[PDB]
Amino acid sequence: KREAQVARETGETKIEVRLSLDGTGVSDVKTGIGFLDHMLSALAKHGRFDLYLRCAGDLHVDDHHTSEDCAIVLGQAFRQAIGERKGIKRYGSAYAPLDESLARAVVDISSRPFAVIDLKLKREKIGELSCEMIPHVLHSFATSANLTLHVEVLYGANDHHKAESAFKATALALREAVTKDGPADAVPSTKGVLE
Amino acid sequence: REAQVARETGETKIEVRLSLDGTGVSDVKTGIGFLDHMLSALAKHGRFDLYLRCAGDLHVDDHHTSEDCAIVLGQAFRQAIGERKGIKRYGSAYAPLDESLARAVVDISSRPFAVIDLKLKREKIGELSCEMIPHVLHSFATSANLTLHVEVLYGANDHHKAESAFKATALALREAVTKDGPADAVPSTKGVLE
Amino acid sequence: KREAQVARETGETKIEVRLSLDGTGVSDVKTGIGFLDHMLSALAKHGRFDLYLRCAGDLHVDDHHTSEDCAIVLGQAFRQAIGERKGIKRYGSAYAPLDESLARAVVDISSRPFAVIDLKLKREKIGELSCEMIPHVLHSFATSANLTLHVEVLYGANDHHKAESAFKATALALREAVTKDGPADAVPSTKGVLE
Amino acid sequence: KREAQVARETGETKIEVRLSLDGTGVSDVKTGIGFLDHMLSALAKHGRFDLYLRCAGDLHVDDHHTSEDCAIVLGQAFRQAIGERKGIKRYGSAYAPLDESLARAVVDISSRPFAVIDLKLKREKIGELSCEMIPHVLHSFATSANLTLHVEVLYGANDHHKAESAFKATALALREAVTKDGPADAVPSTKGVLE
Amino acid sequence: REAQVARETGETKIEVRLSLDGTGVSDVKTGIGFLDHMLSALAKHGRFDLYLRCAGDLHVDDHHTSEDCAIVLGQAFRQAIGERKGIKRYGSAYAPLDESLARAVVDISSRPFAVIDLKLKREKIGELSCEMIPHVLHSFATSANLTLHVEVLYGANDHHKAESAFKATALALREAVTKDGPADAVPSTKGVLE
Amino acid sequence: KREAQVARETGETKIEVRLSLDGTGVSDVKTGIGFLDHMLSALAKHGRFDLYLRCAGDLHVDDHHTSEDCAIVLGQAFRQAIGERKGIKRYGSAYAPLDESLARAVVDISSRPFAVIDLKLKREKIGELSCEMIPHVLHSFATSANLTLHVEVLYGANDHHKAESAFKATALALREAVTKDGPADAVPSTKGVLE
Ligand SMILES: O=P(O)(O)C[C@H](O)Cn1cncn1
Ligand SMILES: O=P(O)(O)C[C@H](O)Cn1cncn1
Ligand SMILES: O=P(O)(O)C[C@H](O)Cn1cncn1
Ligand SMILES: O=P(O)(O)C[C@H](O)Cn1cncn1
Ligand SMILES: O=P(O)(O)C[C@H](O)Cn1cncn1
Ligand SMILES: O=P(O)(O)C[C@H](O)Cn1cncn1
Ligand SMILES: [Mg+2]
Ligand SMILES: [Mn+2]
Ligand SMILES: [Mn+2]
Ligand SMILES: [Mn+2]
Ligand SMILES: [Mn+2]
Ligand SMILES: [Mn+2]
Ligand SMILES: [Mn+2]
Ligand SMILES: [Mn+2]
Ligand SMILES: [Mn+2]
Ligand SMILES: [Mn+2]
Ligand SMILES: [Mn+2]
Ligand SMILES: [Mn+2]
Ligand SMILES: [Mn+2]
Repeated sequence: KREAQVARETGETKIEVRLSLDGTGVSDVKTGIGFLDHMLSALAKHGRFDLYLRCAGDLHVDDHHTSEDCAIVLGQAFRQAIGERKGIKRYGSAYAPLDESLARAVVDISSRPFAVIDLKLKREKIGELSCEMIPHVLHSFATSANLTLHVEVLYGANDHHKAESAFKATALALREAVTKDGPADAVPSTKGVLE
Repeated sequence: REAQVARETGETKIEVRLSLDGTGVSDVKTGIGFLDHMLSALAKHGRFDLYLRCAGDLHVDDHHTSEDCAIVLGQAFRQAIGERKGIKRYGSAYAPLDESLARAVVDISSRPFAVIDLKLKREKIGELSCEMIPHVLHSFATSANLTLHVEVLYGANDHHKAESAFKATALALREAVTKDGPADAVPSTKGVLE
Repeated sequence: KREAQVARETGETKIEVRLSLDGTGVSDVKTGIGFLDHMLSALAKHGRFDLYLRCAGDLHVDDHHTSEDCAIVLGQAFRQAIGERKGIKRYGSAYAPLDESLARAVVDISSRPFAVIDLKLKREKIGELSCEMIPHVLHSFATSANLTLHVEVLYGANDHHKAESAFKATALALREAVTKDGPADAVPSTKGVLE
Repeated sequence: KREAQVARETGETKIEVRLSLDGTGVSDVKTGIGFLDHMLSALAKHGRFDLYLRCAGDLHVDDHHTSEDCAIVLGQAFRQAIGERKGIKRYGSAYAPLDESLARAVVDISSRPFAVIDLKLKREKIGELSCEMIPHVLHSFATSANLTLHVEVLYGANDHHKAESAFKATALALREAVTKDGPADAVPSTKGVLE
Repeated sequence: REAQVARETGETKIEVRLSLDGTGVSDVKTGIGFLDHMLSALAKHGRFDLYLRCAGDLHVDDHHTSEDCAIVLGQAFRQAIGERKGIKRYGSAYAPLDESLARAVVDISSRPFAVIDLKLKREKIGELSCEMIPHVLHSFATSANLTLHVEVLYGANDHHKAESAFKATALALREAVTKDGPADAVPSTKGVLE
Repeated sequence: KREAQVARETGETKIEVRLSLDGTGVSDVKTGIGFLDHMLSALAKHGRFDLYLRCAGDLHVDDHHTSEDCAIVLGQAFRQAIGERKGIKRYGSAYAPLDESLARAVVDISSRPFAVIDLKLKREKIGELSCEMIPHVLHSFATSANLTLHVEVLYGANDHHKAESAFKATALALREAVTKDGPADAVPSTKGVLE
């Protein structure tokens, strides 16, 4: 019932996403970048979202337009799947480790696009995904989802652990934030409106 | 789980009605608009129902009003919980507002204590002095007879910092007073929460 | 009910534990060290675990082999009680204070033994339990339980408050992580296996 | 005969290892990552182990799951091959240089999984093996082998020399630790048990 | 290669029997359990057989007991070696215990000397004062008439540090006293090891 | 028998060396510099080498050409005495103290000439051997022996003790490295060649 399909095409990328918020965690993601597929796969699995994604992008240039545009379209789908912002918890937070790494994510379904991202990534790339694109993906996702997202890797020593723990924490926090809670028609805001 | 408290001194005359198992509605008139907004947010995100009126000595400053509102609110919270059994006891939450992020942690401990760190930079937000904001939280915690930790981890806008703090506090309080497990269990290894 | 009984003996210690994860918080714990007893009693109480433990140890040497071996056996019991790692939340986190002290624990039922522990204890002992054994207990528990455990005392000033807040937080995080959630046969991992 | 065959399958990797502790140094290792194959070949050669390894892994993501899971299975095979922990030296240590680099490894067949690893690598990758995975390999090996491993690169200027000197030292130290020494049934522990 | 030594003062009364070519068995009763554990580890990992009893002045503190036990143990070790010929002379080893790592280096030199650095942080381990731990190793080396270097390179648990140090010492002593090469050869360019 | 003789003459020095690797520690060394004789005598004794050496050198200039050329000739002799690099341990390491001084030596019979030497000598001369010539002797030995040598004085306070502990440690490491071990035809390298 809470789902969305979004298609988007530019000169750089051509993307389709299908998203169900009330899923079982199944993913079929092919961005053209394996490590990004793994991160979005983790996001779906731990968020209990169902996610289908295809991207034909300009990887001959670099991984940037693909990664950013996948995040944009994912964010748009999440926004649409949420629907009217009523009857939900609105706020979610979670910690997820991976071995020595620990990450925290905090989500506010605010209708104010904003993100604060600090992943402490040390390397240049994880597989074929540039580390600089990893915060960019979370920022672009948050702004297109029209929500407020804070993600911090508190510490760690392995960048795959850092990134993955961040996606896992993000997934758990998003899941909590969009959970139905209390009266179905209550807007969870003192101003009575979440656009 | 509702309580009504009335309290009058030479500085302030206050009435509060608080229900723990509400829908978030509030009617809060402290005399200070920003404080009203903070307690409205507390009620909204705690799913508490809160009525509050204060006739206070604002011609002096905002201090006695804000503190006493916190004192009476805390007394009402303590009373509304009633016997400290069958509840989660511990709650914690994060709430942002844009660039600011706050955490609140609550222990329904019967030991009044607060650790508050809001990183507010300004002198006032509207007519509420920034120094009164941690004082409100501390006074609330002590009169509620509980342990409260509130940290603004970072931010750049004092309205965002303060409001994120009240939202996080609301969420943690809601969790801590949630009924969970056997109704008669005291959630303490010492068997007593006074 | 998810329960386990474990008996272990070496030349240093002879220990028996019985643990139920789906308990009411009852404990009957006698390790030979009162403060360790109190910490394990707080663990069971706030975890809603039921815990029986006896240790006949070598306290004439010091508190080390007793404390460590109690953690090993408790960890083994926890691992065995969880049984097949399916149908559970897998991730838990919690904060617990005690007056001026605040602790955070994060749990990942990962089948990867790992612990990151930072308790900020200033004393040599609390009662008859050496402070250096308190992180060792958490690390040994985590590794024998085959899970990932992160425990941090953020701040405080009383070592009994710090240690107890740590065990309380740990309890609450373990309780969340082992809570049944979603389809009973789902393995909460993108790799489909948690051994 | 001190030998083992171990197989392991997840959604990320499918691996088989065959190992003899009392070998001549022969290796047939194909992880999918040439530099890792070279390190493991070195380990077998200088440890006088015989090692066969095959991994079908998710290298399209990155080198992490392959490398980690190869180390996990290798460690498990080591644990099994040692068998009952009696009649062996238990402790091993060795230094190995490669030109300007010098490494030390220390092994304790302890039945307590722990590793302390400090390789001082400066690069992002050596061949297709990410440098961050090299400590992760040694740590995962040690924990799966249920032993205590300390490896330090003391100094050096070339990461291939640093990593290779570390595997060489590890090989020599492991060879020493599992060498039969003294009465066949003596347990090398004051507590009389090494599980 | 066995020796028996008995020593009595107004502080302590000690008997030791030590065999170098043992299986690692021990019966050590110093009156201090953690010291017993360390000397048991020493015997076990050195493949020495060690008997020790001490009736000491533990009402004062652990010092005279611990020191005199090390003194007598060292004297026994010196005597058990006998004429310093046909041995390796030099020994070294590392031993960890979990996060801690120690190194010991032995030279059967007939020059009493020790360099000890265990990085212990606590005041006591059980009833053995941490400051007595290096003193034990030093007093052992001087009475054994040898050169001993023991370093805890790093660690975080003092029982692990001390225990790793005794294990490494044991392994190094075992190597140093191992028979190797012609039985009459003195392992010194000066042709004498007194 | 693993023995060699080398005779070498330049306008600066005239040297004859005879070396046996499988000796009893006997030496007869006359370099012209007593302290250097004492160091090479210690090396022979603790390596269980037999060594004869005579140098007629330009001591009226300084100790340099003598000390370096003795090291060169000795290294050449060591290389010839080893012969085919097969059937040996290849790697050796050792610590030797002398009173307050402690030194570590590590040897790799690598066929790659390289030395890393750090003796921490404070004086100008020990007897008639200039302190700067002591690391020069070790480096020139290693490079002429065609092997990798690392020697460190970890600490100390007496330069005779530091130097002598260094030569003792070197001797012990060299003895271990050239010890016969395993099949006599095996080449102890993954590349199958030690030239
Ligand atoms: O978070 P909201 O939109 O529910 C209500 C806030 O009062 C709005 N706000 C935005 N900046 C400061 N306050
Ligand atoms: O948190 P409680 O009151 O349930 C039990 C604690 O053991 C009491 N305590 C308070 N300071 C130290 N311990
Ligand atoms: O957390 P898991 O085992 O469910 C899946 C991870 O992808 C495995 N992993 C372990 N290190 C890096 N990734
Ligand atoms: O190393 P072991 O297990 O042979 C004997 C040790 O006494 C056990 N131990 C583990 N931590 C402190 N001691
Ligand atoms: O180690 P030794 O006694 O075999 C021979 C040394 O040369 C003696 N010495 C002691 N200080 C300096 N040299
Ligand atoms: O140490 P070797 O020559 O047995 C084999 C090495 O792989 C060769 N090498 C030299 N530099 C890097 N590797
Ligand atoms: Mg010749
Ligand atoms: Mn961009
Ligand atoms: Mn992964
Ligand atoms: Mn006041
Ligand atoms: Mn506002
Ligand atoms: Mn221990
Ligand atoms: Mn307590
Ligand atoms: Mn990993
Ligand atoms: Mn190489
Ligand atoms: Mn003394
Ligand atoms: Mn011990
Ligand atoms: Mn020169
Ligand atoms: Mn000398």
